[PDB]
Amino acid sequence: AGGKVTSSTGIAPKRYVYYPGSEELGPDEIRVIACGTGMPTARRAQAAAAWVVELGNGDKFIVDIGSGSMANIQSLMIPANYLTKIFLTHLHTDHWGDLVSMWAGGWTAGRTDPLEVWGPSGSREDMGTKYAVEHMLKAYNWDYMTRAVTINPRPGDINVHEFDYRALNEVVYQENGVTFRSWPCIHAGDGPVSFALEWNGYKVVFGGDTAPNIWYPEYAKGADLAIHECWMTSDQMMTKYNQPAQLALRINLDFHTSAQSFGQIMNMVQPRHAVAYHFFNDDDTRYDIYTGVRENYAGPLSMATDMMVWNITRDAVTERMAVSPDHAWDVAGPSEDLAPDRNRASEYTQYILDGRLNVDEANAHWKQEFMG
Amino acid sequence: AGGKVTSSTGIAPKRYVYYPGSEELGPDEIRVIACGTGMPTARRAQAAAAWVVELGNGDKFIVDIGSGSMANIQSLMIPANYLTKIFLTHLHTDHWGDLVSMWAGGWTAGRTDPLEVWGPSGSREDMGTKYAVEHMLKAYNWDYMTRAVTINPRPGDINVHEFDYRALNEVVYQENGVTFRSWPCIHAGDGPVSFALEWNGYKVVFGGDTAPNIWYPEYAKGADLAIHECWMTSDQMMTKYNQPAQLALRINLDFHTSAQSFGQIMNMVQPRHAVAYHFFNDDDTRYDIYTGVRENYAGPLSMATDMMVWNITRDAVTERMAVSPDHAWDVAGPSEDLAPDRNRASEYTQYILDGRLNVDEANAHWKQEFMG
Amino acid sequence: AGGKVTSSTGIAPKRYVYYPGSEELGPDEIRVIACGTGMPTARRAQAAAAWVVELGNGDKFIVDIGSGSMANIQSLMIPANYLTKIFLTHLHTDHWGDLVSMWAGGWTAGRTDPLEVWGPSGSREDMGTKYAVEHMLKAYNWDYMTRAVTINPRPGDINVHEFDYRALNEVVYQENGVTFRSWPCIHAGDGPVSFALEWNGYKVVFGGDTAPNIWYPEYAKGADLAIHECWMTSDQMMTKYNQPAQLALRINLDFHTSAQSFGQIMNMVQPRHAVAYHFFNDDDTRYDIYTGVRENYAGPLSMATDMMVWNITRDAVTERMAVSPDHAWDVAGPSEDLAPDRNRASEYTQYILDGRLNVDEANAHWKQEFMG
Amino acid sequence: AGGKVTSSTGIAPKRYVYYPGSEELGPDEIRVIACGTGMPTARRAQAAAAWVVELGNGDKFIVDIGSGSMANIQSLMIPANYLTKIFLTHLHTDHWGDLVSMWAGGWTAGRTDPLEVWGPSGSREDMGTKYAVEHMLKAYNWDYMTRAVTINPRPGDINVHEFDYRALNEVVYQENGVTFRSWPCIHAGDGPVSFALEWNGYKVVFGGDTAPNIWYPEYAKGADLAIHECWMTSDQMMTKYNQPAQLALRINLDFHTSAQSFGQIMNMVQPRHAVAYHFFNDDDTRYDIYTGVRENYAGPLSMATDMMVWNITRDAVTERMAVSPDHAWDVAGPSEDLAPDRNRASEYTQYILDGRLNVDEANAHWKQEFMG
Ligand SMILES: [Zn+2]
Ligand SMILES: [Zn+2]
Ligand SMILES: [Zn+2]
Ligand SMILES: [Zn+2]
Ligand SMILES: [Zn+2]
Ligand SMILES: [Zn+2]
Ligand SMILES: [Zn+2]
Ligand SMILES: [Zn+2]
Repeated sequence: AGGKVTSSTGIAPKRYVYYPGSEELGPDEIRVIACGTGMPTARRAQAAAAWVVELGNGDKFIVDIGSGSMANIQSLMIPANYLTKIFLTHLHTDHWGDLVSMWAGGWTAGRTDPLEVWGPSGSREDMGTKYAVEHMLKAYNWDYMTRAVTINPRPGDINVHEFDYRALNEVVYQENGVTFRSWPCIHAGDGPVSFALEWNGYKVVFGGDTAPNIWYPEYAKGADLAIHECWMTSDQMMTKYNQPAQLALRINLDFHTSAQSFGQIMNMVQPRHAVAYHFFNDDDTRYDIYTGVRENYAGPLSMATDMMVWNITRDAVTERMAVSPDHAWDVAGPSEDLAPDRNRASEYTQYILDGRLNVDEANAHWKQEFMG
Repeated sequence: AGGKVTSSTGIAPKRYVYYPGSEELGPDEIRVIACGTGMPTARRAQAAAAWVVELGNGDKFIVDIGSGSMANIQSLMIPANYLTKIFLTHLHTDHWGDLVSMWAGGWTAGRTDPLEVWGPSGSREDMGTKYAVEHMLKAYNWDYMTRAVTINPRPGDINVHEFDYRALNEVVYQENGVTFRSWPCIHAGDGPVSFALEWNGYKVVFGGDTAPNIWYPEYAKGADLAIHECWMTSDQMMTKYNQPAQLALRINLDFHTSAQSFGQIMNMVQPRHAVAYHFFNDDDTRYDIYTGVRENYAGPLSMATDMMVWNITRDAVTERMAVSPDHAWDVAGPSEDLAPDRNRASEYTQYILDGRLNVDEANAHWKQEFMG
Repeated sequence: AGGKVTSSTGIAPKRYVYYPGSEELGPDEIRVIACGTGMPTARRAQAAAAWVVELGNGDKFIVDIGSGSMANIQSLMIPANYLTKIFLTHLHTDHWGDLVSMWAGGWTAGRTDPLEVWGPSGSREDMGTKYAVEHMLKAYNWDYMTRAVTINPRPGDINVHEFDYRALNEVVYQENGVTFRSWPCIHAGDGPVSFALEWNGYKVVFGGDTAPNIWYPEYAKGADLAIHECWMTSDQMMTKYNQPAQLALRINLDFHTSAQSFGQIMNMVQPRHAVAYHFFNDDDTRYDIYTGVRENYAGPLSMATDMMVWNITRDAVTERMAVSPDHAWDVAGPSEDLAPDRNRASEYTQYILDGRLNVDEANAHWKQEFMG
Repeated sequence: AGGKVTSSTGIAPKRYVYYPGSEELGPDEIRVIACGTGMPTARRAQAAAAWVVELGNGDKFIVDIGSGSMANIQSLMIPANYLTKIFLTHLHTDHWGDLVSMWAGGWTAGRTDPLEVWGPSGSREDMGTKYAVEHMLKAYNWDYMTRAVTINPRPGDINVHEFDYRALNEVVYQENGVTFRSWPCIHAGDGPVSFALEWNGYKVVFGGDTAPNIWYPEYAKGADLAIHECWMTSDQMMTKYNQPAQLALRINLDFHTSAQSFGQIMNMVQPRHAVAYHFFNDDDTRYDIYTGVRENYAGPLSMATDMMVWNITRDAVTERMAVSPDHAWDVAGPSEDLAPDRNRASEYTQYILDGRLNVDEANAHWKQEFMG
């Protein structure tokens, strides 16, 4: 498997696994990493929905950042300054729960710029992305204020770009040769969208969540990589959640995209490569889902799980697994020492600072060796 | 290792690892599980701070619920309706980041009662837990409002019990023979606290985060199990965070509790068993932290990592690892049907319902087979 | 998932994963665990072929014990004295490589009876199981003779029960109402067999390795659980091994059982449950293998991987995953202390015993403390 | 942690983990990977003893190849033809049990040259390495003869270089500017040795197994990397194996090298870096073993577990963890395939070949697609 090894002390070429941080990205290349593929029910094997897109022109994007996904993002060895642009398909916790963790961790770990967040509006102000992030920053005000005591607050801001969720395939970002368009999803209530990323002859579609709709098959047509929700079977709903049959059947027809519907949809789209996600990917669930899909779609398919990676180039769309460090660490970026705002008042009161314990004797031994 | 097997077809007794869901809790026993032991930097091997406490009277509490920790809590096979009470030591993201995932996950998992959260005030209103949780719920208003259309909203409520952070070892909870007391910490800014849980002659101490203070040594004294922050060494601050020598030194003295400070503290406390946490627990980090602690403390010690478990009985405090499913699922509890509230408006507009794709043909096959 | 929980302090019933050592085996129940499902190419995800069968009457058997598999066998928390009976399908390293690990490990771990091995003859004496194990014992004579100085040697014996590979579904083992039968396979050269285990109205078939043959579909018929070789695709041979097309084609026709052949076979057998094994079970291999089977077989199917388990009862054959300790330990059983032999010459010469370094000083401190 | 990233599309330099196959080895550099660190008791966390050594001149050696270690060796993406030279410290199953898996899997992984094995004599012919390997090859006669019909059998050979176990520090290998020296161990019976590898001004010492001896501290002096056995504490012997105190005490004096003896030895040796191995490296064992080493030795130390890696340079010896694929595959080398000799007997009878099942129909469909 992998490229032929030509040499005893050299590097193995075209490796059968993707080791994050080991492979340069070609100027006509895209890398997409599934940093979460699961559900609002949490699990070590699957973080909630998250995707990292890396373009050969050096731009990077996170599309969705659900609960748990930061552990996988952080295993990528990408500096925090290269991941400042996040697109949200919808405001479910399994699609933006870890925004706070990228916000606070990336700032404790030297992001110098503010985060930038694109997400949809709702039917009214309290149902949209601008309200959502504004209240998230208030929810975390203690964190924000205490950390801004010692770190310039500028990376602590979130610049929100809200767009009309009703818009049919309209441009929502246009920068440095890169476009995103959105269209609507049919999912729990008005607001949710899917995205298409256009750059340099490629199209990458992030379906978010939806029941099957008329918009996706139209605006996703001919994508290099087409991502779409694909649900657990009605039999699995009966077995895993003890649903009675009526309600089990309806989940796969009214509320979600069935495996058989996902097949219908990607048959219409004819992408280079289709990606099914948002099911629990276990030894007793996956096979009936892949069969549901094969009933109607025959093209190349990935059955997504965490740390699956796609390399998009002119000749091929290639699926591999990323082999990344469980014991992850922050990895430094180029950026320069950004200064705290020393007008910032302390958030301690003297009542608390009065309780400091004297540990001089306990610490003298290691201090003296370390200062030596 | 473990209890001796007595029969071919029987159960292996006193198993050398804890398999969650497989062991009865006796009436004079406590089980504590580390569901997060790490940092604001995410990694698959260590979720951020979270502790599950189970008492032999049937009460269960969560103390802290940091980013990523829900994946570990969910692997315990405890119905979400048994984990409704949550204690927060402070409002850093690595201590309450997964409250949202508990709130949303727990409600798709059929929690039927509101969450109940105890945490500290701050030095003004927008720095305490009541303000934080109230704005967390607004931040997720789309999630809340769309979910309540389909699921009775009573479980989607959060009753916050905000207590005075300034109070010195006061009761913040007292029910069914169980007491929680709080005292302050010194950490980033006013608000953070440590807890002591008292029940049936046991005392369990959850230190949260702090620089060394005069209160913990006094109010944790004699604990069966005492947990306290234990920082990565100043050499590791240089190696890993390429810090200059000066700021590397000050981290372990001013901002955080060094391993040597932790040993001094636990030497003052004389617990049956001390627990060091909140450091990256790796092959090249753990041993110098251990050595620092042993400079000043000789008693029983656990170097925390995720899914470590302590069983506290009259005769012993035992450390084990928990071996739990990575492919976790919600497990059902005994509660029942909440009679959904009819008085909730749909959050769809006709404009979005009009987009539904006809998928009758694609689904007819599985659909007619299933309806057997 | 799993049984409904009834009690805060109780055990979760009918758990959705199998924790080895945690479940009582009923009198009319069988448990089968895949302790290896892989190839002669090694890999942490998949040990080479091995199966553990546990019967409700207390009897346990290993069928195949390939390289790597003892790590999975050891995770089951089953005392060494309960696993003294081993059946080999054939004499490839990936089917008996860890026999020597069981022999040596289970003797240093208080096995007190000799191992018992059943395996096939070959066309001549040096091509059968008796010859193979006789020479395995000679290969490890240093390990044998040195161990026998300090441990009673009786359990270091291996009693081989060689049976006629040519026989057509004839008994090779009969004891305590348990029968094994053998029939031939077509695999590299004369010798390899498949087994059926009969007990208490159950039939479990262990296919071993073969190209498709007329015997398996006839003699496996109606099995409760039927295991058979199922090969990676001819396309996968070109991608993964760089086979030129024509050789890749013959591999799934002449030498191995194709996924499509596997499905024909199981269509003829009509087992209550089929098991495909002995392919690399990866995110980019498994789905086309499963499609292959489903071209011709529609019944219950497991795509085996390591630590998969089947529970066989009158009502159901259930597939689960086993969640087992990675940091495994031997667990003691109810045997009795066996007496060493003093008619045993030391394997040391004075030349070596004279090399001992005095270490009394370095060991003084711990030594004094331990003796109180 | 690790080196500073300088571009979005480029390669993370001096990575904090070692990804096998991702890094150039320099002309004055050595890489050592622990491919097994455990015991005769099997465990997924720890294969039995094995070491891979990659020299900057491009030579590679395996020192010990214990049960289970080939899963770790195969994760290094090194062509089988580069790993033909194997040194054994002694003939316990946990130091050479996976030789048969290197012999058989390596040969089908592509090795074209014989294996070459160096190991000690014993006190008589039947206690030596030559006898051991000649009888291992007879044990796998069925595998060898059946495989050799389909191949040139040249790679199936194993040439043994047996050397006297009694020799003090004498050359047993001297080739291409690499030297190995052996000297004796005190372990179970006459015969075990330790090795030193010298190349290009560096020295690496593989202790194997021993009770403490006068030869290791003399001939290992000044090593860049010194590896020695270091046993679990006597309290751990009582807790984990239920040894009575007296027997537990002696295990760490008479039979094995205690943690404290290990520290004295490494104190005497003064290596650039010491490695302790051959203990169960668990959350509840490793801290008491480390402390034992630290009573007597305070130089750089590694507490081995599996897939620990050392890079040796002039200016440093860096410990890292390797992050390698669990779903490993063979990787092809330059070595080109050879001409057989149309002259070996088939091992099939027509009795067996007449049992082939006609699967033409079930396979015709995929067969057609493939023949494009
Ligand atoms: Zn959603
Ligand atoms: Zn979702
Ligand atoms: Zn904090
Ligand atoms: Zn914290
Ligand atoms: Zn075979
Ligand atoms: Zn095989
Ligand atoms: Zn040994
Ligand atoms: Zn050994």
